[PDB]
Amino acid sequence: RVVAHMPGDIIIGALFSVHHQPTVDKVHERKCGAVREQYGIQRVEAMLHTLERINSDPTLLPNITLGCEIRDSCWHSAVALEQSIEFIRDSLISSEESFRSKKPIVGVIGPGSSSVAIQVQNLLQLFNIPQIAYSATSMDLSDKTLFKYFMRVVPSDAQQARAMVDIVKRYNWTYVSAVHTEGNYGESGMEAFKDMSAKEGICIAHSYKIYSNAGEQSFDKLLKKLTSHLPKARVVACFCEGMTVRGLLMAMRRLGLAGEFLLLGSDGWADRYDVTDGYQREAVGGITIKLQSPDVKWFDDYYLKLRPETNHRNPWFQEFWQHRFQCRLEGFPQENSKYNKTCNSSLTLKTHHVQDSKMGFVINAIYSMAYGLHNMQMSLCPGYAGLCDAMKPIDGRKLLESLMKTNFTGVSGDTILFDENGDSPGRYEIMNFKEMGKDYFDYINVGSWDNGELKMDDDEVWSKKSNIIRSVCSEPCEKGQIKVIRKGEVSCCWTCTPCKENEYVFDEYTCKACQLGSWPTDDLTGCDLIPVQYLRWGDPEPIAAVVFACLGLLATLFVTVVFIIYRDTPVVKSSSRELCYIILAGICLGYLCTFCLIAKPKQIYCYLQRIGIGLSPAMSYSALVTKTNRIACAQLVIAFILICIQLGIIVALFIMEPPDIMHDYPSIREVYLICNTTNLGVVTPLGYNGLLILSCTFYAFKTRNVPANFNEAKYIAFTMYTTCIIWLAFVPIYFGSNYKIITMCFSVSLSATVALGCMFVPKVYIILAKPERN
Amino acid sequence: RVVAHMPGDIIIGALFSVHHQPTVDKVHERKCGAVREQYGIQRVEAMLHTLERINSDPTLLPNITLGCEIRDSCWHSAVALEQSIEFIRDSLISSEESFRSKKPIVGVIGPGSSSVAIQVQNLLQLFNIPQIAYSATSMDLSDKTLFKYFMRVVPSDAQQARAMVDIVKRYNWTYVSAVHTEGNYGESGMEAFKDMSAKEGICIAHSYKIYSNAGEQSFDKLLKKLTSHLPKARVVACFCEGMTVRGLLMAMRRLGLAGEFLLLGSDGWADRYDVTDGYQREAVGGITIKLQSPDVKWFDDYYLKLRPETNHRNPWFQEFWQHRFQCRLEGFPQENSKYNKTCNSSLTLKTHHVQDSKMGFVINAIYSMAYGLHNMQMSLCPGYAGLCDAMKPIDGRKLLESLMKTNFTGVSGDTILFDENGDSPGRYEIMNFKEMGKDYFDYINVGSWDNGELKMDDDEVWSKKSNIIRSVCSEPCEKGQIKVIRKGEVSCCWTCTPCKENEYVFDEYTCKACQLGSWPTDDLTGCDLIPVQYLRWGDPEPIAAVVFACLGLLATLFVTVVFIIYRDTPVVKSSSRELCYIILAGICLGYLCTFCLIAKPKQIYCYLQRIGIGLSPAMSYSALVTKTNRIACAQLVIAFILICIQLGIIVALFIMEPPDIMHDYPSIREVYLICNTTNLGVVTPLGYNGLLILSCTFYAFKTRNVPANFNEAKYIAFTMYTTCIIWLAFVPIYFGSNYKIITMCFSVSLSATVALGCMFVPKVYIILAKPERN
Ligand SMILES: *[C@@H]1O[C@H](CO)[C@@H](O)[C@H](O)[C@H]1NC(C)=O
Ligand SMILES: *[C@@H]1O[C@H](CO)[C@@H](O)[C@H](O)[C@H]1NC(C)=O
Ligand SMILES: *[C@@H]1O[C@H](CO)[C@@H](O)[C@H](O)[C@H]1NC(C)=O
Ligand SMILES: *[C@@H]1O[C@H](CO)[C@@H](O)[C@H](O)[C@H]1NC(C)=O
Repeated sequence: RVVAHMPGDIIIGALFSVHHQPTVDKVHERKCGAVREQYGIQRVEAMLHTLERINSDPTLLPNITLGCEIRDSCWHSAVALEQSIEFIRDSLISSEESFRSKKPIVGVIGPGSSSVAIQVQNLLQLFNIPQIAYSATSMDLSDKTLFKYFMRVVPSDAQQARAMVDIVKRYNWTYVSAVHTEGNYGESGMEAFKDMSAKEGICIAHSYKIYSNAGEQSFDKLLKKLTSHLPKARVVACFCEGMTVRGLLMAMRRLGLAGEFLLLGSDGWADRYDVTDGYQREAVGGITIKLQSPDVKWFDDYYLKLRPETNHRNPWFQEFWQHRFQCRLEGFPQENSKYNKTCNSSLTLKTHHVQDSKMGFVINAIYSMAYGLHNMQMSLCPGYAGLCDAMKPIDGRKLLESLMKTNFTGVSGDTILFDENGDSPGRYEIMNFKEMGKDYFDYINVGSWDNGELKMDDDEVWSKKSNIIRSVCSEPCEKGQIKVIRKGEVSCCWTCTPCKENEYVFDEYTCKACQLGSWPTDDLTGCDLIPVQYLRWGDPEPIAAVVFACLGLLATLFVTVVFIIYRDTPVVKSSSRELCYIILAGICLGYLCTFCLIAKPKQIYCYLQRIGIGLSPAMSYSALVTKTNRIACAQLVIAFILICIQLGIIVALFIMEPPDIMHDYPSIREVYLICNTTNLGVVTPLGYNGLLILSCTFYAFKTRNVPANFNEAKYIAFTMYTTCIIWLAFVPIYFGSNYKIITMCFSVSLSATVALGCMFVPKVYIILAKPERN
Repeated sequence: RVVAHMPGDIIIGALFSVHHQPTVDKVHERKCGAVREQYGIQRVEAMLHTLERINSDPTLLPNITLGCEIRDSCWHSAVALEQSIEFIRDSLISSEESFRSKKPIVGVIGPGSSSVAIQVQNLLQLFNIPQIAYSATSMDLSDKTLFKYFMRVVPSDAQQARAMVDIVKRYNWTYVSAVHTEGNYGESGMEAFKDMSAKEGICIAHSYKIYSNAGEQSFDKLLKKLTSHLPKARVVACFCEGMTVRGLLMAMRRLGLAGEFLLLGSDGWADRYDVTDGYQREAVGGITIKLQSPDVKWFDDYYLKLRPETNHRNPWFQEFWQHRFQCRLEGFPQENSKYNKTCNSSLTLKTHHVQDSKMGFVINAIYSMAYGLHNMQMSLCPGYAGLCDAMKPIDGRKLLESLMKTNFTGVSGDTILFDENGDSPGRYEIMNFKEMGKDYFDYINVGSWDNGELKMDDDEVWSKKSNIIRSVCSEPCEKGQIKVIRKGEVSCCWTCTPCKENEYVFDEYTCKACQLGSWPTDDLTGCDLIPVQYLRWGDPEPIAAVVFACLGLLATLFVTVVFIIYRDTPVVKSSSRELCYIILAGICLGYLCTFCLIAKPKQIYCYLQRIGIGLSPAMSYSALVTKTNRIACAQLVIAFILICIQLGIIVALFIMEPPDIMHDYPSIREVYLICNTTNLGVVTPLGYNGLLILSCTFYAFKTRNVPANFNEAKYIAFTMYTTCIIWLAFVPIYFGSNYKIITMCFSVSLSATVALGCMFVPKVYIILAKPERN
């Protein structure tokens, strides 16, 4: 086993993926693969020069030299576990005390794979050793109930899903499709995405849990299933890997459905143009995310000046010079005979210098542990250059307490701050694969994201407002009368359903209905009451009844001259001078019933309208049948008792029925203004009227041969044969249409006008028209 | 560091609590405590002699020597973790390859504490090393989703709670109280107990989460809160430790409430008479549980023959001889000067030989790994004495597969079988602290439990059937009429609520009600229909109507002699000979209405009863008013038309009302048998009868001065003044009580009998009684 070592006071180890992973036949022999350049030796020399800088910077840890013990991880779980066993036994022999030098391992950094770091944490919890990673992105590692000693200077995939939710939230897109690859990277990220999409109502058609190496027929079936949701969903969010997006683009070329689907993605194709290699006509318009990766000139100047004759601190730098430049440095102690060519002295290092994209994150973690130890020194050893007895030795409980509450500016100047879950906030970059002038598109920048701060250039993409259409299931309905209704599939496939004419829009998926006599406004906001009728205007239908009542009241005073002044003429002396007066008064009240009925409906006017309908034919017929019965001192008594019968009947009716003003409801849009007119109160005086008129007809048919009072009985019979038709035809016309005022003002005045013009007008025809018997 | 080592082919380590646990000032210096005799060196020598026996037994692993590497655990988590780091680096240097001997650690046994084994498993999962414990009882360790490489030859606390549920289930106890101490032993066991008690409806008053070192005032408050549930709950189940039970007994002595509470417990006071030390008057009757602990003579014979001059294999046996017998063996290499006295040569070892109670479980785990390796040898190296290339090397995946499906007989002969959770089933012992003849009680055996097999001696405890009363909230209710009802607190505090007289017991907490005309049986099982009345017996109330109808039918033929035979006498020649015949026929039908009404209600009999009630006074009165009107060829026509009027009326009634047989419901317990008798069908013939009788009375009052037919009109008027009272008083008596058959059979026959005896009997009084005008 090899180790790169730095001496010092506090030694902080690391696990870097120097070699490639071993195969299935090397899991027991631990034969690691070839040396990985970017993830490996670059991070090693970066940590070496970073601790050389931190030992040379007296701002933090002034009289404390921070050494290191760099051991390989080989990208595999078991080898990293073996080197962590080496770390912990070095810590234990330092605690207890050939190679008697002690080295208490305090912290350790790495490795890259989250599937390996999740194994390393289960070893490091037991030993009070905190560990800060730089490439683990799995969100289950945030659970410090299980993973207490795991901290990250990188954001999780949950904050990738957060930004993927936020960019859709900014673009007002609701019914979208989203796929994800199999594994802990895809599944957890899609779970966080669908958990945060429900906070904005963003619908998901169907998640397609595809595999990392699915077949071309399987990818074509997934593309057909995605097209089955089109055109209702256009944006496809793939929290997935780069080979997933490459297989989807292979399916888009093999299906020929390019230029339609919008492909949102995670950092699997962040700068990976090899995913869109040769697929630039199909990949256009896609939006991905990427961590901010600034290039640090510190490691550049510290790394381009390295030579194998100088860099003897790294025990595999000479092997890296041997294998990576494919030459045989025979003077080097790592002189391998596998390379046939020799190493020239002018063989430079600046050729193809492409450093790690995650280079700044390693230095961020190193400075995180550095300022954590500086906070420990400032908290426990106040005003001291080195370390006092409170830091002799150092366990990880108060070290975790110090690292949890740290804050500084990194190599990018980023304010590195740790939450309660021990995670740095996300600071991403947003790009587009927009087409250039020629047929060569690139991942061009369209802005960035930082913890909610979503700086975007909407004018950059589509070059206008003519974007991809809003991926939504239901359009917004016509909110004046039509309302939405859920079908039962998603929260955005609403159905534009109109509501009733008496139902206003109250809820977003329901209409409340107005009550009887109420109907909504023009915006379906509330309700409005329909107005009622005053029933007194120049309306041509009741004005005939008004003119007819005026003619009756004029004819009353026309008749009233030739017997009140002529009260001594023997034509009227033999006639009944009180009974005909009572009959004329009843006819006058029957004329006044027209004015009492066609008026304003009030608490007194309805009672004054309803008191006369029973009485005015009754007192007109009572004196008539009283005079008819005698065909010697009860002449004003029998008719008075017959009037008092109907008086008692109408008083007993009005005791049971108080005067009320109701509203007739012929429909939902018409509200009238009626009185307290019940069927009992209609029929009960009609029964007494029918009892009077049949007895009067039976008496007139018997006494129709009385010539007295200048043919009085003939005129009586001629009046009664007309009234027996009128008071019989009154019933169906009143019980038919809604003319309960109009027919009432017509027919009662008509009956009184007949009882005038066929009884009293022929009685004065031999008086006024014939002045011989005035 | 020290280690006890056995050479061999397959080396299986162990972690035994040899020393006592270090203090708070020795967690960094690892200064372990004094040597623990029972849990420590006894288990060490047991494993040494057990592997010596297994190497000498050619039944399993014939040409394989099973060595060991015994390292201390010191009862503390960190020291056991350090020695496990030593184990895994020994495994790694054996995998890779001064002291160049390799030793691949395959399995490891222990330690005792579950709180330490839960730390050791998080280290051993990462390395494919299975581990079998012998004292860990925590039930969260059964979760092999998290704890895949942890197996037990001991049952969990869940199977303690299972037996504590089962003994209560056998004793039919429902509303009990249960307390538990704080910690993972008490809390998980109480959670499993309350989870399994809900499978039997066993109520729990309130769990009292007390602490291990609660105050005496706190224990008195807990005792008062437990007495607050008394006497409704008597048995107290304490899945707790021994100091908990000792504190509860201190509270019982300080409160003086002894001799009442039943104390069920776990193995915290299994053989711990120090809990009940001096508390034997208060602790009587309590039931605890204990694992079966047989004494193995193998370790006895292998351990009593040990000497420090011989046992040089154990590197701390000489220190155990130094400290445990408090003498200074100066010739021994562990000659400590702390002991002033010297070691005699006759100083024996058999004095106070009290071995471990869990001694057999260690040997069970050793034989479990032995037969697992034997199953591996039989599965991978068939017919081979040693090990083939399939067992070179050996990881723990297929070793776990072999250990999961093992079965053998242990040192006690117990069939050790592992479930899907990797746990041995429980095989307990049940004891009681029953009083002896003197005042010295002991933990006497009352049976055992083995995976459901609950062998108990009920005659042993209480010496009779007079036991502790069943701890229940509600007694079983009187199930004849009274039903239970839940109050809303527990599933056993039911309230004995009676139900209605028409409601039968259907549910255990609800009564279903019978319908109208139905009422339950004597056991409230279903419903029963009430019988109806036939209304024809020797009942004294309708038999008067029957005798009266017979007298009427006799008087009909009494009258029918003196005018049918005497059809030429001029007394009856001037009288109406057809009209009086029609009247007599109507009286005969009115007499027949009594027989038609008081009969069996059928579809024809109800119609025949209801056809005559309208017709029989109508045809009797029609000829009467027809003869009365003439006071010349329509004499049989006018009365016929008046009969046909009522005929048409009753046909129009029976068209609207078909003949139906209904059931009168005067109450919920009485169902009668009536016909289709509606109020319309009652009033409508009564109106025609009233129209007839008033016209007949008005005609008789005018024609009461007609002396013809030997004073006929006087008898007519005298009949009519009686019928005007009868047919007017018929209405309230019929509209009052439930005599709709009785009054109908009375009054119609009474009216016909009056119309006979005041009209025709005086008409024949001058015929039969006076034979001069026969
Ligand atoms: C919703 O997002 C679209 C994105 O193109 C934008 O044009 C529109 O103005 C947004 N709606 C509102 C109300 O801002
Ligand atoms: C880190 O953040 C906290 C709160 O956000 C602030 O009080 C502190 O000053 C910051 N650290 C530095 C070095 O500014
Ligand atoms: C428990 O209940 C069963 C059910 O009837 C009964 O047979 C048994 O005798 C009961 N046991 C005791 C101890 O009451
Ligand atoms: C162990 O149990 C299984 C099933 O219960 C049985 O088939 C097997 O024979 C048993 N082992 C022995 C040694 O009897």
